[PDB]
Amino acid sequence: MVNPTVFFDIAVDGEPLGRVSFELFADKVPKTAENFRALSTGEKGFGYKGSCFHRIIPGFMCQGGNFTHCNGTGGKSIYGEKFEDENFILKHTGPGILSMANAGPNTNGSQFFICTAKTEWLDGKHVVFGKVKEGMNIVEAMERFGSRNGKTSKKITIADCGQLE
Repeated sequence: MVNPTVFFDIAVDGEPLGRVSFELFADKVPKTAENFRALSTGEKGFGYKGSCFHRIIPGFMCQGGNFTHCNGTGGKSIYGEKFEDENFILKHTGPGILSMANAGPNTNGSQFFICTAKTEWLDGKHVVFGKVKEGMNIVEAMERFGSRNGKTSKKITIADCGQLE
C-alpha cells in the first residue's frame, strides 16, 4: 500500500509563492482520493490547474477547487457532477488536513479545503482524504491573504499541479 502524492504550485497575482504537496489517503478513501488526484493531473480534461483559492479564513482553512464545466462554475467531480460522502473514518485533527467542501450530505464535487487548525466541528460532515506533506509554510503564507469572511486580498491561484508519486 503506497498512497499517491500530488502537488500544487501556488501564485499570488501570478507571482510564485511555492509548492504544497499532499498525501492522498487512497487506503482509507480511495474514491475521494482518486477524484482529487485526477483533478490535480487534469487527465479527464478538466481540473485544478488555473483555479483559485476563493475562500481563505485565517486560523481556519483555505478553500479552493472551482472551475467551469458544462453546467456551472463551481466545479465537478470525475464521476459526474457530485458524489456521495465515501466515509468519515478520518478526523480534522490539526493543521494540514485536506478535506472535501460540500453543500450538505452526499454533495462532493471538486471543491476542497486545507485546514490550518483542528476543526473537530467538521468531523462527520466533511470527508477527510489527505494531508499536507511539504509546504505547510506556503499554506501559512496563503492564509495571510485571507480575511475573516474569507474574501482574499489578492488572487491566490494554482499555477501548476500534478502528481509526484
